Amino acid sequence: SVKSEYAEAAAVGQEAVAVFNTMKAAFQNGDKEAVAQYLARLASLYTRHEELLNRILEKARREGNKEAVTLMNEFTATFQTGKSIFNAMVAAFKNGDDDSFESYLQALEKVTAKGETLADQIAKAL
Ligand SMILES: O=C(O)CCc1ccccc1
Repeated sequence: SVKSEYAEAAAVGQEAVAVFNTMKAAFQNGDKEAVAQYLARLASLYTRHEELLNRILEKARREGNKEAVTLMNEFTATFQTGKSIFNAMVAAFKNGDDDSFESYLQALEKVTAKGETLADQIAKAL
């Protein structure tokens, strides 16, 4: 069901949260080799999450579930805000700019925290 597809998407999102916090610890400790690997792992988790969200939104549209489509249009827009901040973070790492990396990391944390009440609303709406 689309609802169980959203639970699968939610779990992939939680996996990225877990890997992100582990990446943050490694960054603070200066373990750049670990950070590089965690960033690759996160890039894969976001690409997976983004595609699953796209399938869920498309399915909601085909089902005519207007409220779920509204919420998923907002949530996918916000996901892209997080994604853009991720890609800038990756570039900051490549460039050795730890000041920008710290900035983009905190912003990504606050954008994600903000998007959580909506994430829970979608589960109920599908
Ligand atoms: O953290 C997010 O909100 C998603 C970030 C993301 C999404 C898709 C590709 C790269 C990063």
